[PDB]
Amino acid sequence: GLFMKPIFSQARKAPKRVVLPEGEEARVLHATQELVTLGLAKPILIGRPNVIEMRIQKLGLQIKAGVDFEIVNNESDPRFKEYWTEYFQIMKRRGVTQEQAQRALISNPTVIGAIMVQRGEADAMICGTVGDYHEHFSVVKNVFGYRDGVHTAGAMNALLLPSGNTFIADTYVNDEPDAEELAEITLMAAETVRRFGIEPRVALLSHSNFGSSDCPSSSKMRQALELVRERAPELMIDGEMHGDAALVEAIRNDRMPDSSLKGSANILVMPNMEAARISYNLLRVSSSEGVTVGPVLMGVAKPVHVLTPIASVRRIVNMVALAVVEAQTQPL
Amino acid sequence: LFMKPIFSQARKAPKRVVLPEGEEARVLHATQELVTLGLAKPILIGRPNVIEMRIQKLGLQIKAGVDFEIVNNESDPRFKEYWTEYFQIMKRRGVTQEQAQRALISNPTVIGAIMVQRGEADAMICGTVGDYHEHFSVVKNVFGYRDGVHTAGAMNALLLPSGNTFIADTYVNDEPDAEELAEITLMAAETVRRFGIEPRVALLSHSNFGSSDCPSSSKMRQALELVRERAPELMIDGEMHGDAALVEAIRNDRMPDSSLKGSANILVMPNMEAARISYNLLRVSSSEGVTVGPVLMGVAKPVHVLTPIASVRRIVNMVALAVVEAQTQPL
Amino acid sequence: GLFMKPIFSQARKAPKRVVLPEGEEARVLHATQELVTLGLAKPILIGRPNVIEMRIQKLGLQIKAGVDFEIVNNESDPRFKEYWTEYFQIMKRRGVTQEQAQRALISNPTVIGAIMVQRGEADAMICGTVGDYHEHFSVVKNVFGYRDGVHTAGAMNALLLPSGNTFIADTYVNDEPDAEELAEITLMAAETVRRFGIEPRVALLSHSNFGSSDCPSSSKMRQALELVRERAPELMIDGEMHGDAALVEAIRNDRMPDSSLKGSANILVMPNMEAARISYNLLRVSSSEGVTVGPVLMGVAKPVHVLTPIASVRRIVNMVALAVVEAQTQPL
Amino acid sequence: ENLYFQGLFMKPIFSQARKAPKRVVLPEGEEARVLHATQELVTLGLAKPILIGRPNVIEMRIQKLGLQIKAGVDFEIVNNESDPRFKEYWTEYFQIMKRRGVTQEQAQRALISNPTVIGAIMVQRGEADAMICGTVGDYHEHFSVVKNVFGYRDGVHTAGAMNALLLPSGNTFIADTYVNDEPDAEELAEITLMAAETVRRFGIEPRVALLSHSNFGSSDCPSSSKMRQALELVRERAPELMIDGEMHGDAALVEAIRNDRMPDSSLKGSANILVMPNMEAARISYNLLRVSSSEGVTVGPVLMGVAKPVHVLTPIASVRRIVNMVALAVVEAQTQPL
Amino acid sequence: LFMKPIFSQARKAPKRVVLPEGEEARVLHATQELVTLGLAKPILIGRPNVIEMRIQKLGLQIKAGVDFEIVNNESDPRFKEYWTEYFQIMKRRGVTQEQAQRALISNPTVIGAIMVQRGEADAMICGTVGDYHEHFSVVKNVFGYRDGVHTAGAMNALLLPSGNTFIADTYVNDEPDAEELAEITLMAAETVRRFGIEPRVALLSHSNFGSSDCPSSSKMRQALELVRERAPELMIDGEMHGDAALVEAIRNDRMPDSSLKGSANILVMPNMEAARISYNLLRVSSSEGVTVGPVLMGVAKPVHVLTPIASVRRIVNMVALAVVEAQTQPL
Amino acid sequence: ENLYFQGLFMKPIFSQARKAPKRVVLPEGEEARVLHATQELVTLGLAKPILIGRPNVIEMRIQKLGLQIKAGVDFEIVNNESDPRFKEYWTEYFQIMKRRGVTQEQAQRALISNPTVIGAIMVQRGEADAMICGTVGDYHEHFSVVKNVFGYRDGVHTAGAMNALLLPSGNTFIADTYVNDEPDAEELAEITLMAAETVRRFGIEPRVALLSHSNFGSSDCPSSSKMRQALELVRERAPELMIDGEMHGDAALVEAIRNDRMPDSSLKGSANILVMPNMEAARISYNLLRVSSSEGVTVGPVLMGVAKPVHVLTPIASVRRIVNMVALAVVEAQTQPL
Repeated sequence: GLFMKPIFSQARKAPKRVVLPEGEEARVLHATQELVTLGLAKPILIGRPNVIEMRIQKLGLQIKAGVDFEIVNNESDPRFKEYWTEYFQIMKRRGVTQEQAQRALISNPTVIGAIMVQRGEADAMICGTVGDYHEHFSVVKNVFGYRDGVHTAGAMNALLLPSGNTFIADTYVNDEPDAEELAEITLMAAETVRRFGIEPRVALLSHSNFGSSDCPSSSKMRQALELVRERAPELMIDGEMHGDAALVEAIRNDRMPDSSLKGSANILVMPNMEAARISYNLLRVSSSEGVTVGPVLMGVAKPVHVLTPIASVRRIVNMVALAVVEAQTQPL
Repeated sequence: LFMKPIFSQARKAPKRVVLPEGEEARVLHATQELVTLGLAKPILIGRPNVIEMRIQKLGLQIKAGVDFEIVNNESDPRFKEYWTEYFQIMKRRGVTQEQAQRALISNPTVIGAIMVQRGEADAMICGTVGDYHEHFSVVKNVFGYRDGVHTAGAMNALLLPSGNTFIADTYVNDEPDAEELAEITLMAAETVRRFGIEPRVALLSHSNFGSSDCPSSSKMRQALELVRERAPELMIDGEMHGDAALVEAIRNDRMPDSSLKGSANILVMPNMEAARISYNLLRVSSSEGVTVGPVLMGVAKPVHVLTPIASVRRIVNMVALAVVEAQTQPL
Repeated sequence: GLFMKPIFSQARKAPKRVVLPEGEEARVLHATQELVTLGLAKPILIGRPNVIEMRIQKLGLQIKAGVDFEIVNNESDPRFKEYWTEYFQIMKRRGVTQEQAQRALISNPTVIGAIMVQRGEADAMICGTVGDYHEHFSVVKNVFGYRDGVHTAGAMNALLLPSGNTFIADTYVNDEPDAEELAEITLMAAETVRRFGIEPRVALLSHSNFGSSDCPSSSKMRQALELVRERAPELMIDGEMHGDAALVEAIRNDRMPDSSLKGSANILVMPNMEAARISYNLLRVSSSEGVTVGPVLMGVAKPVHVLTPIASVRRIVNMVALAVVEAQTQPL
Repeated sequence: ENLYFQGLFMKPIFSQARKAPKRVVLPEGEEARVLHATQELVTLGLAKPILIGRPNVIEMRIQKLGLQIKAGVDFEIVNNESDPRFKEYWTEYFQIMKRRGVTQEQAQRALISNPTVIGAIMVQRGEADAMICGTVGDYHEHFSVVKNVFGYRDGVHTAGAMNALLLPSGNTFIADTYVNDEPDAEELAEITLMAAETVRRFGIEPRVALLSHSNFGSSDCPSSSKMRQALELVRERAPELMIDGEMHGDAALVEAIRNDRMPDSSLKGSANILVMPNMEAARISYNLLRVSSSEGVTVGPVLMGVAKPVHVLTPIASVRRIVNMVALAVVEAQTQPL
Repeated sequence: LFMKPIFSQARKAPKRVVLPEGEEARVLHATQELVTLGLAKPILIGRPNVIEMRIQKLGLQIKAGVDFEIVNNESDPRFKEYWTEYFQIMKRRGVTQEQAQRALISNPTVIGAIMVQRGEADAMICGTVGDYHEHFSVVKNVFGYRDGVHTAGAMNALLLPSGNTFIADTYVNDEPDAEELAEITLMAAETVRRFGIEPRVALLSHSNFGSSDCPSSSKMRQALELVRERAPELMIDGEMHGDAALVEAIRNDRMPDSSLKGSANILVMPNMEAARISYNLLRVSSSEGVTVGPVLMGVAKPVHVLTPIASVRRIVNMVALAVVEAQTQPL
Repeated sequence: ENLYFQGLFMKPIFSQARKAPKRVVLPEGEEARVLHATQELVTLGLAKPILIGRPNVIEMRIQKLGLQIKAGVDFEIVNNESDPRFKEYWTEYFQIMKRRGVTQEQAQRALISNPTVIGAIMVQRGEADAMICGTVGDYHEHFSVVKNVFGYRDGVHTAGAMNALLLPSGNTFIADTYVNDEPDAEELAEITLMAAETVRRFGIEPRVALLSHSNFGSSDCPSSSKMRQALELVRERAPELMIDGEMHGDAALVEAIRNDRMPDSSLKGSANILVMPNMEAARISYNLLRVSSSEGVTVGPVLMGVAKPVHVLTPIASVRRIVNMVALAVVEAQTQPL
């Protein structure tokens, strides 16, 4: 994960305030300790100070409130009225009553952190250590919106594979994206990887090997590729192709000797989420050797990432680090 | 090697297997290895001169009419009996008498399927050249489905860190319905029993135990229900993440009392796209050699369609399976 | 050379009362004179007696309202209440108010005729010398309904091609019938020709020659065949095939040597009404020799036929004759 | 003029091919019917024929039929199982079809077992001027090779087939009978203009009718509307062209019938181009009309909208047609394709 | 009453109004009131025999030829020009010369519409007999939509406790799309301006400001975006419950910033079912009474289609309304 | 009579409740309207209330409202933030929802953070007899939990909500108003039966009318047939029930209007049950009638089909409605759920 090394360095240059809504989690508190020691961020945890301070003394951590990290009590906070008032303003015509907004800013810590970032009291947020992705992504898309020039959002997960470090298409946001949606995700994935210091080498995957099937999926991947070629004529990309051809140049030269994709692709764009998560899932527990980033959320208008319940202390740290560099420039 | 049981069972009662790509370097290399180990009595299709010429250039010992039989796709007296039968089958399916005559000359798979169907051959291994669907169409049209089975499915094996693993459907159905997934699961489960392995099925989806209400997840859950009634004894559970299927520790944190115990060795997927991309990426990233694949299930005669990038070992293994399949009953 | 000869003969032996809703039409008055002269039917015209008796003079005809043909005055009749009350009893829950039913039985002669036939004050009806086919058909379907065992209606037209007398269905009712509707039409058409004393030899037509295409139009014909063979294993039928394969034995014998169909098919069943009408219209004015019958309505539970506005004086006489025989026997 | 009379419209076509014969490939060069046509083609001096097939099987059949055409003297034979330009051919076919589900291995086989691909590649390379194929097989087997290898003409995004009949009212053309199962409003409008300009070249005035069971708006079916839309698009791009619809077949062919329903119809006399809603109505109508008309046919199926002069025919196509469609294809190599 | 400024403007310039149903009793009472109050110059249609025969039995004082004209549907010297213009309009819409000829004898609404198109009349009031859509078909076909509009809509009035309330669309479109609703809304607002009332619109749904995601509540939200874009001056809000539309305090608790002030007077409905059922149940329940409805909007001539149960008062009120449309422009 | 009178049909419900008071869970225990309602319930001896919320906040309000009810004495408070049954509660919820996208982690959050789940589990376990909820938020927010935990009654595969208006015609009920958006023929049939059984329990003769914008066939929507197909199912399933349709609202409520259209309808006098084709037409009709009538509501929304005595209310519910709906829910527990 050498690509995380430059991010740790950039984050320490200008540490940013990062909200962590699940502040009573053992994995989150450990990461808060590491982030303070590394000096990459100024952590803001959300929860009951009774449960936070106690579990800190059960795990033996030096971090203390008011000094190393800020605590926001979801059950009591002078900023409550200013928060539910802003959430209502944003969701009043989206099914949220003043009462529904109030309950949210008390028992939904993801909404509290999102509103903090939206107000400007926080510069970034890392959530999803507990729950389901859409429980948290719904809130982030609703409060922050998309960034100028994008009408879709996607998630990218990375795996260290024998062939190299590989990234996978929307693994958690869109179930069956359309050609235009896939095109935007492809550009956002490529832009994200260039920002990690790596050259983007993109493969659009299918069971169709360069036109061998006419199913709507293979057909949508082919449409996606031209849209990408029109908008990014200098980006290394080719498809649609088999997985094996994306990773092994040899297998690809026998099928498309003059494929503009050189070497072994580092970015793999999938046609549907079922193919992406199952591949990502099966690869991680079998063919991978130490993930670094993921799930990387691209296209939201604020620096934010939703994670998964199995997210390790190293991932939370790495994703916070990434989100700080995100807050220094422009959201991914 | 889980193949040994297969090779040994083959060796005891070897059966006639048609290899329609008789002129292929790989098929000749395989024919010699099959005859040395006494696994199958091979029949190759192609030009006898071209086969005998290439047997020489490759330094091979097998000789025709002695170790193997050749069927000249251009010159054979049975030509009239073959196109006549393929026409009887395909006359209402857009195949004319004239098209049926071209078919039994320039399509080795049709020749090879009509052979198996007439009992002049017991099994067939094809696909080392061309598109999977090109060959499968012939196979399905000529042989039809087994009794009680209304769908076909392909299954590929892998040696992953979690042990042997099978993925379906990988080549026949793009978006199989619940009944099709229920039929593929039962077929796959019994196929794995014949290899001498306890079948441990996991139906997969991005959805983890009711987490998503997309049509794919429902499809898998309706599929689980149909498989429960039909096989109360089969170890199966879902719909779940791939990670929970292979790693018990992860599954126990989500669903402690899942009827799936240990690691799942059969992974039934929602769509071909998921099945192949998963397989393709795991095959090159978890290199541990090759065994079986793509194993065809639910066809009335012993037959398997393969890939152009198939190796000599795979052809030898799949022929060996096809022989055991010719004995006993089709998978 | 008249296949109508057997039909007329049987009509003349026991004439039946036939309603002609377009009683004021020139062609219908001519047809009544001819029908009375040939003693085939006891006619019942509908319209203003003032206007019927006037143009019977102007056309120098020798028929009278006393005995020759009974007249039903639509603007005045002592059976008015009983009619609209019956028409309302049928259509009360089908969108027709009492007021709408009272107008129908004054200024819709096809509805008057339909109710008359339903009440048994007439045995058969011929209509559609004016207006659109469905205006008249929907009235006939509503009041009469389908025959027992039948769940659809169909029109059949006749041509003299070189191959012989040749019938086409469905030409006017179902615009795109399903496999089940085609199956019933085929069986109705076979018995209609069998009743004309002709061997029914059926071809289901398509642009697909025995499976050359897998369009949902040709599949429909393939399924219609199965359904027909189960229900009438004696009937001579085959399909789906080209029109040239249906009519020329050599073209078919070369493609399908064991075809159950022999010589020329004399019933051409069509996948859609577009194919049906365009074929007939083009054939009727190109293979123009002469025809006596059509459009022959089938599946309606009373002896009724809807004609076109271009129907000749003989066509009306012919169809009236045919209608008399179903009345004597059972409806087509 | 010559629209009422039999095959007169094809005298200029023979006159123009005789003046400058072009090279025409006949992929099914081992078919008895094709061999007879080559002879008459050589005899009438209409085209320099190029057959694809096994040289032995062709000659054996030339002597068996009693033909005096001689290999290397009257025509050229391209051996499908042997040719020194075999590598150059599969190389160009692969470059066309690499992204369309054809491997390098599959490309090689096609240029040895598919004579229509061999022939298409010949014409695309300029080693032949035209091709006449599909005397054996299915129209779409051949057409999809034609389309893939050649593409459409400029300003055209759909191809169409047109078949001629000699009905009592005169020479009449029907489209689309073989390429599009259900064409959309745009596709129909393109086919119409192609059919119109094809009939112009035959030295006949195009009189188009859009056919339907809907007589000028008597049904609001999806097909009826498509035709009304097609009519507007045609009147936009070709306001000089005589066309009306949508109408019954009888009204299109018989002026008297039409005048009763639409006196002011901009269609005058009898229509000679019948454009239909779907391939089902198109082929059932032609098929029945061809066997029920007593007069014979000359051209069909005329492929329109492809960037090289090519026609795919039917297995029941007579020896005379093969000659008349080659003659047409030669005039098409000179001049422009359609 | 808001009919007084209308009744007044009618007396200024009484115009020619075709009442197709001249043989009906309710239309005959109404035409007497029209000449007495001097609102329109009636042109009734039907058999002059049964008109005078019924004028007497009803006991009326209207002199045929002096007070009102009779156009005999059976015998008229303009017949040939009438079916020709109708044929010129419906020639390509499946109407033959024979059907046109029968239409201009047997369909009074077609006679009426052609008179208005010809200029020989100024407005028409019909629908006192038969289905709404029978008459609308004719009216839509002959006249078409007015400039800038591709949608027609009917609008009924109530007197609820909040005041004069209008509901659309109740008689023309079963399922209007977002753009159709957007157009109906702007027509309904202008019509209500012409009555002298300020348009205060609510787009109704079982969804309250985003609480549901069904395609019909999404349609209403999309319809609002369209009206706000095109007509920023119009007081509108939605989608909301009917109670939120008519009770300031219920709306203020859910949407305090709402651009809608007081109780809405225009209730725009997602479909004809929700509209008619609401109107039907409120009419019988709210009681009181109204002088207008159904008001047709979007058509290129002064025309209005009524219902068979329309009172003698309505025909006079709608005729007067039509006379004002005859001056000025069509609603 | 129970019909045509204000709140008279309710007297037996209070009468019956007083005899055997049951324990009813009020998940919104911190709401003033629920605290007022709790006082009235204790004073009139209708039920043993169990509130849910922060025992601290609740106690401040019982005072800031100057009420006499006391915790542990006149009513019981279940602390959402801390309970000695929390383990078996999240466990029993997990068992129900483990294959419906709920992790053990997600369950634990919910039995602390969602009062309606705590309430649902209490009633299910048998620690409570009934539940009245939905005084805050969206209807479906509460119904989805109620459906998940309790499921349907035997021989019922659909839930339905019914509101009541005193219209000039008399007490009139409308369904479905809050559960199904586009219910099918089968669902409308089960809703009609449940609506009738509920109206009978109130001691009123059920007179049903299936409503449409079609008057007996005037229109062939999918909606019109839906109502016509629902009529067939109901007539077979319950010949005793007075019903007819599809018809306009006016015809439903006013005999003279119905007699003119359909002289011999099965429906006599005035309909008291109006069954609606879609939730859109149902809620809009009710909402506009509730505000335009001068007569107050007594019951609504009455949930039907659930296997436990439960009712989801609106946030605009008055203290009296809650008190009424709790009494109805007590009598359901003493008997069989609706």
